[PDB]
Amino acid sequence: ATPAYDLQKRDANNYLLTVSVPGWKEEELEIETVGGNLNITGKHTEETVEDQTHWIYRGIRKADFQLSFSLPEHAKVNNAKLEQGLLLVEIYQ
Amino acid sequence: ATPAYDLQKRDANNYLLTVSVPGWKEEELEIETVGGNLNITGKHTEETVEDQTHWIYRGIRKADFQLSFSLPEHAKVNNAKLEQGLLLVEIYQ
Repeated sequence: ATPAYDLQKRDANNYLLTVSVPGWKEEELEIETVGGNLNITGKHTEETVEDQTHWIYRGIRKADFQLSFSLPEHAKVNNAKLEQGLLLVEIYQ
Repeated sequence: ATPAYDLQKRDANNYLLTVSVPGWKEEELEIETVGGNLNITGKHTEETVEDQTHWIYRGIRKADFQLSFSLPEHAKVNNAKLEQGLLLVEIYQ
């Protein structure tokens, strides 16, 4: 199960990547540009003991992921903002 | 497609409802207690013209929903906090 995402083109030299990451903290998320690819990695935290009695129902699943997007030469990631359970990454030519 | 949720029991007189609502704004969300049921309604905003050329890929779907939970008599909703794409509702006996 990989996060849903959207990819938009704001114009020909710009892209906006939106990744659905509800419940993810900034420290669990990493973005890096390596060998011309943009890698977005979610590594969900060191486990926690969970009393299964306290859990009545668990419909929300959170699993580590890695998304990879080839960047056109010579594209740069300008910012990555985490807001409202969404990771927004602007990619500029 | 209804939002995923979790339901936890913090102890016997307390519950925590967590609803996955990434990208939802506070103005699109409503919680109300009516006839002993807790109703959580998401009504996604007045449409916007969307240039389908700007959309390369749209994996993130956002659809209006309504979740309903019977409250034990005499339970109250203490707060509803929207944070990190999650709606957290504490329900107290």
